Amino acid sequence: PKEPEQLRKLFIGGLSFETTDESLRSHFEQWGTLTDCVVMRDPNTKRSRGFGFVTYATVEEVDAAMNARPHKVDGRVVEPKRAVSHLTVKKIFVGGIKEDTEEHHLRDYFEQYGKIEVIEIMTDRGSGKKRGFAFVTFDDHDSVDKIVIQKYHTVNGHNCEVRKAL
Ligand SMILES: CC(C)c1ccc(CN2CCC(O)CC2)cc1
Repeated sequence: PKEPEQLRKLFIGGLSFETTDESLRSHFEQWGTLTDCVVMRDPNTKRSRGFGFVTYATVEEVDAAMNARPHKVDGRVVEPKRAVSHLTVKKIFVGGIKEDTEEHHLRDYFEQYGKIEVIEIMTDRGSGKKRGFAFVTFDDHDSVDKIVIQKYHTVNGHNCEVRKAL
C-alpha cells in the first residue's frame, strides 16, 4: 500500500521564472522517483507564478529531498515544504506528559525529527509542580511538519497530543 499522495508532495516556492516542469524534475529526481512535477503558470501569459510542486513515490524520498536543502534550482535557492493538515513554525506544543516526564524523555524522542534548540517543560507559576505539557523548539520547520502529521506520539509511556505552537 502506497502512502497517501498528499504526504508525498513538496510544494516549492521561490522558483526562478525560467524553471520548467522538466528542469524542476531533473533537479528533484536526484532524491527519488517523481510521479508528478509541475510549475504553476498564468493561464493566459504562461509566465511562471514562481512556485510548483513535485510528488515523490514514497515519504522517505520526501525526507531525502528535505534533508538535501538548501536547494538551488536553476540558480535560485527555492523553498520546499511538505503538506500539513502552510503555517511555518519551528515550535510544538506537547501535551499529556503528566508529572513524570523529564527533559531527556522529550529530547531522546524528538531529536530524531530534527535538531532541538529549546525544551521547555511547563511548571506551575505558584508551586513549581509540573503541569503536564511542554514546548520543543527546533532549528527548522520540517521537523515540526513531520511531527504533526503523525497519528500518534508516545513519549515516556504517555499518548501525547502534539500541535504547532504560536
Ligand atoms: C499545488 C500548487 C497549487 C502549489 C500550491 C502552493 C505551493 C507553495 N506556496 C507556498 C509559498 C507561496 O508564496 C506560494 C507557493 C506550491 C504549489
